[PDB]
Amino acid sequence: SEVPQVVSLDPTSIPIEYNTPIHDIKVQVYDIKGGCNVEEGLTIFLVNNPGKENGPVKISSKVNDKQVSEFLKDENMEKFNVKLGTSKHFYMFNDNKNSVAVGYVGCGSVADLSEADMKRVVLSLVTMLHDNKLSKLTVVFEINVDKNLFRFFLETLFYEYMTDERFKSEYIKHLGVYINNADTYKEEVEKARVYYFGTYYASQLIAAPSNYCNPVSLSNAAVELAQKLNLEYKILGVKELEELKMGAYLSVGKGSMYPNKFIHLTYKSKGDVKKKIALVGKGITFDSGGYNLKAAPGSMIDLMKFDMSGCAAVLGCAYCVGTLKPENVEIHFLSAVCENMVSKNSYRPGDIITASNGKTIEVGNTDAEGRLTLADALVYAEKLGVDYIVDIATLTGAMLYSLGTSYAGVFGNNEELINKILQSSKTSNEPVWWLPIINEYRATLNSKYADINQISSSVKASSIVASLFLKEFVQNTAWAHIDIAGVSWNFKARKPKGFGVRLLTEFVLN
Amino acid sequence: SEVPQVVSLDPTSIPIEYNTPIHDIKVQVYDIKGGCNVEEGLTIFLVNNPGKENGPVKISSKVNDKQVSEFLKDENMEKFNVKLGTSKHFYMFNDNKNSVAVGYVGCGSVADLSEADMKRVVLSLVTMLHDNKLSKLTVVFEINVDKNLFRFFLETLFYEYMTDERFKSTDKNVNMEYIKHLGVYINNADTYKEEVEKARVYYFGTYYASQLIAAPSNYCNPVSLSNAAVELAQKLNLEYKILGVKELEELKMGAYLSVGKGSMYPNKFIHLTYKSKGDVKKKIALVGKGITFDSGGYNLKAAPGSMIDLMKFDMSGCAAVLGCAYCVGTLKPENVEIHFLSAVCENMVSKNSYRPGDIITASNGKTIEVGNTDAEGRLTLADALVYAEKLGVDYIVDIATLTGAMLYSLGTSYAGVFGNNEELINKILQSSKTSNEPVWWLPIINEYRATLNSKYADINQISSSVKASSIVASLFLKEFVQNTAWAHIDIAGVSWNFKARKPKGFGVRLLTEFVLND
Amino acid sequence: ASEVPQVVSLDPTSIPIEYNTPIHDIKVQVYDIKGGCNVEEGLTIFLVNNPGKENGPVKISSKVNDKQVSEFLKDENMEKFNVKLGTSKHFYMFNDNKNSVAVGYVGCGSVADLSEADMKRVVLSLVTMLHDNKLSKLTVVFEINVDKNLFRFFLETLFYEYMTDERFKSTDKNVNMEYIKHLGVYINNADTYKEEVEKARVYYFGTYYASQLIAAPSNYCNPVSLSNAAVELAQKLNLEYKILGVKELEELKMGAYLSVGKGSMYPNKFIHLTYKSKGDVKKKIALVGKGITFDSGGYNLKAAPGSMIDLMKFDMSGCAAVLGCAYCVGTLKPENVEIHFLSAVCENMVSKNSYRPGDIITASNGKTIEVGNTDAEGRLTLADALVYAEKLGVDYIVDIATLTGAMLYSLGTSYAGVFGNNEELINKILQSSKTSNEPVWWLPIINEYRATLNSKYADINQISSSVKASSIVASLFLKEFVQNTAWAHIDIAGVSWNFKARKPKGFGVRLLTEFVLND
Ligand SMILES: N[C@@H](c1ccc(-n2cccn2)cc1)P(=O)(O)O
Ligand SMILES: N[C@@H](c1ccc(-n2cccn2)cc1)P(=O)(O)O
Ligand SMILES: N[C@@H](c1ccc(-n2cccn2)cc1)P(=O)(O)O
Ligand SMILES: [Zn+2]
Ligand SMILES: [Zn+2]
Ligand SMILES: [Zn+2]
Ligand SMILES: [Zn+2]
Ligand SMILES: [Zn+2]
Ligand SMILES: [Zn+2]
Repeated sequence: SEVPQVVSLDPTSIPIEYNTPIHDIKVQVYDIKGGCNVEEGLTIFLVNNPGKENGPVKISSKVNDKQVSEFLKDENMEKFNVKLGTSKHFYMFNDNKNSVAVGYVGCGSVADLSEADMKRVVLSLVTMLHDNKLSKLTVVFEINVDKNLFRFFLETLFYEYMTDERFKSEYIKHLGVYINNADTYKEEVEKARVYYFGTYYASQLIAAPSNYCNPVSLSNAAVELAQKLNLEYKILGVKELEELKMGAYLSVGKGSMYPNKFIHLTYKSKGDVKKKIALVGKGITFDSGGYNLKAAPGSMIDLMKFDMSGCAAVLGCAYCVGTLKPENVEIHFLSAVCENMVSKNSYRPGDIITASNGKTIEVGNTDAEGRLTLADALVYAEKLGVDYIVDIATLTGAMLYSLGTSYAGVFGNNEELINKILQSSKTSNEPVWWLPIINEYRATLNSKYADINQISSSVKASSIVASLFLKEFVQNTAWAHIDIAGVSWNFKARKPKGFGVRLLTEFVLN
Repeated sequence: SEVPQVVSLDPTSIPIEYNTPIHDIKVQVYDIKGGCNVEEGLTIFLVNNPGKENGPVKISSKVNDKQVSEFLKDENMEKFNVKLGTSKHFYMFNDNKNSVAVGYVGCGSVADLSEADMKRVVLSLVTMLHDNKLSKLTVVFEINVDKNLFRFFLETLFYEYMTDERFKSTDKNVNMEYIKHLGVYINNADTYKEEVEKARVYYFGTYYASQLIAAPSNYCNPVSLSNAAVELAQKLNLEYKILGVKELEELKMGAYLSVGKGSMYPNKFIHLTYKSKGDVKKKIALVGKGITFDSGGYNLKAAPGSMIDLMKFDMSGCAAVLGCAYCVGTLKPENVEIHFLSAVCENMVSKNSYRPGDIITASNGKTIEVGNTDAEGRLTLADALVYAEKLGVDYIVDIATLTGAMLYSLGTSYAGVFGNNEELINKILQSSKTSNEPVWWLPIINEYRATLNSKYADINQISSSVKASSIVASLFLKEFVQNTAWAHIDIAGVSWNFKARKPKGFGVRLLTEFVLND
Repeated sequence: ASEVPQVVSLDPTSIPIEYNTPIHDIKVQVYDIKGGCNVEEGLTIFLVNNPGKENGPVKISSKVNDKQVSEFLKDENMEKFNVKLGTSKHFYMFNDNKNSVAVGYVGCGSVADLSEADMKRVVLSLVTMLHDNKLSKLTVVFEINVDKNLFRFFLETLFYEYMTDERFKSTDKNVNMEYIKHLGVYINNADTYKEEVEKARVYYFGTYYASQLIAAPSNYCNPVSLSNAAVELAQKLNLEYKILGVKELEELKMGAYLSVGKGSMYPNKFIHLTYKSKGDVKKKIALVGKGITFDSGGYNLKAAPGSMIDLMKFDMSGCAAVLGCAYCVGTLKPENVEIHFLSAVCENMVSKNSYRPGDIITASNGKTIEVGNTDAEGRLTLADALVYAEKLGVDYIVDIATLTGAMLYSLGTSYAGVFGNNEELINKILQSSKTSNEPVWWLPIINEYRATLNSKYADINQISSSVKASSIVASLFLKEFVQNTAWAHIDIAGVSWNFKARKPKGFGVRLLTEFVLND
């Protein structure tokens, strides 16, 4: 629990913001039928033009203000176009001589917006929010969104609007929404607020640098979260880890000044437990690569505080699950947390180490540390006797060359479990794609001396090879593995996505 | 048709072997219930032991010979196990008092062999053929295989057995003799018999593609390759047309023409057509990337790992498409019209080459800013796709060694398929299953499209920011298909067998099964 | 001759060659030390050591035929100076005839037998005294022991290093460039050393001639201009000559050599010079040099850091040494031998017409070759040159080539490597290395690596897939093209260019000549 310091100025906890301005926003959803009132703040119409690419803006909603109605006449609005993410907004006096701002965000030409399209719409809305002092935003939907996409709009809106100022040395108070069939959308609001925080909380852990967020401070943070949500909790220290023979996980942490800490939180429904689930996140608080130092061009060592993104997603999931309280399930939230460093004490390339299931592993590359920690976490997970194990991890840079920065990859040993993940991707709107575990490549992990190799020498499909490795540590339980190495960090916006929180929560809930 | 030469020693045609030793093999299929005769050559039992990991060898089938039956008694076989790939040879005298060779190949303990597993069986089998002058092989199936798997066994046997000596002169292998007879014993032989000549056809289509791929770029250039295609079309009685530069200029194929600018070989666009005799119910265009050498152009393949010495293989897609034309032209399916297309050229460094930054105009009027001259495949394919869609077809399928990134996504065993049409994609996946050429569906992620935006041209050739080049290339290609079901098979990772140092001829069986099942 | 093609009219159409050098105007007189030294005009340098006494004091042992100078050079006066290898001092005084004379010494250290490397340091120090001093004469007094070969080596190196190549200077010629007209040498047993003097002058020019061809840039020295210079040389020496052009190379089916030159604007030219003794021929020898006038790498372009593409005009160093040897042999006229001087000359360029990585080409002996890297072009040209050589029906084939950059990692910049298929011939090369003072080291042809040249499609691979010992692999490749003749291969990739001095060495001329002469 006590965070070691090198100098007295070294931080001993991760700063965490729980009560955010987003939580003070009162949201009201009205049906478009009856007309829209425009009384104050900013009012933005979400507008498309099907077929007509870069077509003119045309507002179809009745507005119950004569000055604003005149502004929104076809002749005026056609001066503007609906190209995706394009916006205009104008200040004017309404019927009461009150200052109001009115504008639109273009939603392009397709009737159904993808999650990527919707993020661009939101980003354009958020730019307006960041540039105007407003007590209120009103958004009018003249496009089609289903319940999940509506909730996604709110989650993204909240997440993108919120600004993380923890390391630096006026938000709207009201949100109105006009949408057709408003009554069906109302229940999405408070769910969105919960999903927003899980995601934002995960983002806070990820964005926190490795001096602040280390294995001791991160496990401490998880205990605090568990205490607030009344989850059972257990942090495993080195002595216990040694007793459990977690040789793969411990070896990765040998070169760190921070002792390894294994996080185990448990949610348990009040009723009968019908499904048991273990969620496992990769928890490397900084990945230097170890003796295989990240020194090659493009290795992005300055990003590597993000290598606990999987742990963050899992803890973000525990927030949502602990808040929403699903029935009939028992959820274990697990992460083998450590730091991968260079030291007289570090493990070396070539070292042979022994995992908790007795398998000996030849280390081919100390920068393939994630799969070693996951190996012992997977053995620990299966001993819990669960129905499903799902891990999520920034595991392989190869993901950038396969699916890229938008879609995460999912691998697994059970087709039914994979389809549940894919369905959860659909309803969470966090995109995932099923990639194969190709058994033909398994032979490349046949070590000359140890039971198995950590990495392949010859096969470049490393996301698949890593999955083959992980599979060796799940013996008879449905397991899926989500590789978020490509999708976790938003490179353009210079911040985490908190990717996976909503995916995992939808998986648990539905 | 005349192949330009720099010196008189430059080859002016690709050597093709049409009648291979495999074609001289007389294949006979017998039902296993009648028992096996062991008379001469080498008789091999394919055995498994379901359950027991490396369980003993048990010879179940009847053997119409007292002497040999005594030999293969469980007592004598107990010492041998069925571990995948294991083989043993036996020597004995039959009731005739003649000496016979017998043996087995282990097929493991799993009761349903995989495509990769069966290949390991065949490879073990080929090892037994390779340094033994035999007149006849007999194979007895004591394992279960469906019709497709049986065909796959034969195809793979034929392909691996065959050795390409077109470019050997001094280095003989003078100990080479092919069996003249193959006997097969299998349960319900009557259903399997039809698979024999189908397998032989598939073998050659695949092996033909292999010959074009392995043929180096001085032998296989755009003129010689299009010449070979003409000769194939003539042998198969297919209609054919080869478009030359003047015609390609008239068609305004500026993306394709630009790639070939730096080559001493004029661009040649291959167009073969197979048409069924009856009602035509489906029209299909098969498009193959046909870069006969890919130097990279001014974006020269000089970086570590760029494998410039492999780049004669960059017309693998074209080879696949021509191999498919062999099978389709031989099998003659009904109700169908197939167009076999390749925009053939060579990507070279010259005073005449196109340059990074050049803006060029495709045949559909779209201007393209060339960001990297080594992304040349998608440019040639753009113009080929436009041409294909003008034929007014139901399906366009292209196949290409398009992106090295495939090695990082699916690797060397599975090709990737991308597309704009789920039904077409499903048909290709079904064709993958029945051809036993593995393919995996990968997504066209529209979010990356904005990164192909050009400040000056209509579209950029490559992405500024996205590293998922297999997807970006797919997004680029999709811009050249307006309203037709289309799929794209990226075979960059699977085309070359790096371990065996030879091409696979990947895609011939996949495309043929697609054509046939439709 | 052939016409050199030009892209523009300002493209040079011949290599500038200086035949009558200032070194050739130098009159050399050798005296026996026992007669005493006359000390008059110019600069008189004593070569002095002190055996065992590291940095020991200078002592002038020779009789000096002048009272003033003898007094000046007496032990007490000289003890303030020391013999540290390479150090030197200038003296000024008036002699017995009241004329001012310049005197000095170069220190030759404390080890009695000077290595070839030590002697070069002594010579360089001496040359430093000749530069920037307008002298009419230099006199050198040997107070160190040198055998006949080492004495000749001194003279050769002096001549070579003193000479300054200004062929490509225009606005920057040295205004003060002025050479001695006389060289005096005092040495014990002078009559035994006299025969080495003109031999040294001939060896110097062969080496300097090779140097001129190598230093000449690839626009000046291309396959047409280089073969033209070989013709001119042959005419001046009365050697027989034949230059094979493309049509003749095609007829001989030299596909490996032709493929390399496909991408060049300059047609391939195969040089074949022949010296025949007037006597009865007892030995026949072919000397083959790699003649790549520029090596860009071809499609395997030299773009990697350290590939030194700007040095690649030097890739005809082997051809240059063979031609330099032709000069020496044609001048000294050895008896009872017939020597063939051979080079498959071409240029390795990037073009629409270039051969490609992966191409399969057929050598003149029928062997098909899979090209794995267009930058391993030397061994391809040498393949056909070796087949051509063996058909001449000679007793020995020796090739010399800047073949593998790996040499720098094995033997470095001072020692060349020799490989071969015949021990007797290798020892004769090593023996010639001793007498020429151009150091060579015997390296193995490791047959275990041969399998790594097995091609899946062609008869043989040009390069290894797995073996990094490229100097050895290259030698294995070359051996496949000599069937039944004693053959040796000298890789001078590391030693040809003097990186410190920024000039070629003309390495191999003296080595090869000694080889021809000793036989
Ligand atoms: N932390 C993993 C990782 C994750 C992402 C990236 N990466 C993401 C973008 C570019 N590189 C590299 C390594 P690892 O080094 O494979 O353990
Ligand atoms: N020809 C394509 C290609 C295909 C394969 C490979 N490649 C396959 C294995 C290793 N590299 C590289 C480039 P391109 O250079 O992307 O056009
Ligand atoms: N020309 C040969 C060569 C010779 C010398 C060097 N080299 C000499 C010093 C440093 N590099 C490199 C290549 P090649 O490219 O191996 O044919
Ligand atoms: Zn790592
Ligand atoms: Zn990591
Ligand atoms: Zn390319
Ligand atoms: Zn290509
Ligand atoms: Zn070279
Ligand atoms: Zn060279």
